[PDB]
Amino acid sequence: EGSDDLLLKLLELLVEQARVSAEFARRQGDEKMLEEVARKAEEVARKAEEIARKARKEGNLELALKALEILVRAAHVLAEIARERGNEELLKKAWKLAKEALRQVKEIAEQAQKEGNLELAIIALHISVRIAEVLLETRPDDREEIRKQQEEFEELIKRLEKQV
Amino acid sequence: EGSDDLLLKLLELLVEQARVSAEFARRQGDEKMLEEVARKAEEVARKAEEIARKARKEGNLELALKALEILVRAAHVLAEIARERGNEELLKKAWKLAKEALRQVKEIAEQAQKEGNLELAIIALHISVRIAEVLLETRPDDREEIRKQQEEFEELIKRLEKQV
Amino acid sequence: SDDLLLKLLELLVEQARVSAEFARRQGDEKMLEEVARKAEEVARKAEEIARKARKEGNLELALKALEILVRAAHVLAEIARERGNEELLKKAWKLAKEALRQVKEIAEQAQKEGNLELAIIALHISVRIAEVLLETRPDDREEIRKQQEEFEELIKRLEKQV
Repeated sequence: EGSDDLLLKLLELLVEQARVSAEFARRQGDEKMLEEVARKAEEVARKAEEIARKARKEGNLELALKALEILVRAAHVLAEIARERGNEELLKKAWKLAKEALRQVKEIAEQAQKEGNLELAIIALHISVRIAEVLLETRPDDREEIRKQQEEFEELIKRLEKQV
Repeated sequence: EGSDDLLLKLLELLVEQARVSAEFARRQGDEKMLEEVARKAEEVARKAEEIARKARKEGNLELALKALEILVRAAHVLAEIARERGNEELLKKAWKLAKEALRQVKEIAEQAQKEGNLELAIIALHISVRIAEVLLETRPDDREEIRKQQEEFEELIKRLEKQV
Repeated sequence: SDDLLLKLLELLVEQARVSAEFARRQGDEKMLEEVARKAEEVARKAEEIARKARKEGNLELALKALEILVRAAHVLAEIARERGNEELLKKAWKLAKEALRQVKEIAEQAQKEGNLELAIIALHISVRIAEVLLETRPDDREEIRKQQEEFEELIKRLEKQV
């Protein structure tokens, strides 16, 4: 929908602005602004999850991956803010978002690969790469969640290789 | 204008090459190359600024935003060169370029939504976030200029949210 | 087609960089060796596609494959420089050297023929190669000089042709 594509573009801008605003707040020792920026990233991740959920349910796999790319970017910014704050609760929140994204991206990737949409499955696998980067930043000692991305990536890329 | 579009692509290449050339010049202790790269980045910023003004005059807002993106990238490269060589005056010139780009981006961003062109208003806000990053690298203690960018960002994006 | 295969090789390059970070975190030197070999394999397949695409005169496709060859060499250099592995840092330098020779040739051909868009893409890859040369052989003043003369001489020609 034209309304949801516009909303996702604005959500991405809020994520970019939150990243720079957190850098300034960290330099100033403004922990209150750091908490407001963190809540901004959480709010964007919540809305992006909404859109990806409705899009995947209504069959729009392309809109779902656009919303998931923003969800992952918001979780990455939230993990950065958690590092700036030295706050493990914010780090746990970003890790939960990365898990939610990995499960949805995996489902969309299998759906696109089953239907033979190679480009859509490639875009999904690209987001799962960015998800693994967030997992490394948040909880790198949870080898189960990281191996799950590596297995789902390895099992699918070999299938896509056969169809080319 | 296809000619001005290709010209900006060439200016984009000169900025990217200036960035890497500055890294080598710093490694070899070649202050002669470090000075040549710095003014090369300055000449690109002025040329991108000229194209931006002419594009804005002709009513081509998309071309003006492409030129300003080059101007900001040139200012960032200048800031990286300056903070490397420890030159406060080169940092000041890069700050000045960022402040001028911010003023032009804010004008285009309102003119874009005044014509109902939400996509160009979104691109302008993208550039303003890149400008805020340059302000962080040049004068982080100029709290008024960054607060000015955040207020303009919030005011405009809230207007665009009302169109979803 | 070669377009879809290149998109797959690029995905393998992205996963290799993240898999190498986890391998270093876990201290698995055997996994680091496997990731480096997969990056080396992607670089070789990209060079194959570049040579084929150039033989048919499909310069657009050749530059897409050379872009991936440079990204593969860039990932290799990061693994080598992080581990301090001088051996892998030399193999990445050889891939960058090979890419710059092919990129410069396509950049000259495109500029002579007037394909301004393809010449710009080639010059963009040349900048990415100079970055890899910084990571692998920073003290080699000559290769970077030649990259800089080739770059500025080709830019000047394109400014006139635009």
